[PDB]
Amino acid sequence: YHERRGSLCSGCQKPITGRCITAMAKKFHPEHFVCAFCLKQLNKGTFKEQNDKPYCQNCFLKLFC
Ligand SMILES: [Zn+2]
Ligand SMILES: [Zn+2]
Repeated sequence: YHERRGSLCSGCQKPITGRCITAMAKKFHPEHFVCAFCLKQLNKGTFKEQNDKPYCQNCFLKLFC
């Protein structure tokens, strides 16, 4: 069986069995947590956020700078 809950991946509304990203309290499957700009892919390890949405540090560095 998985863990106790699994945390729903914001966007999937389904538990995250395995690694899990935690944004503004919103979770995301480590593969569904993408940049709210290019939507290519994203990781809390080095992402950024603006207007309440994720953005790769390179993106934020491109949008915010
Ligand atoms: Zn998901
Ligand atoms: Zn991006």
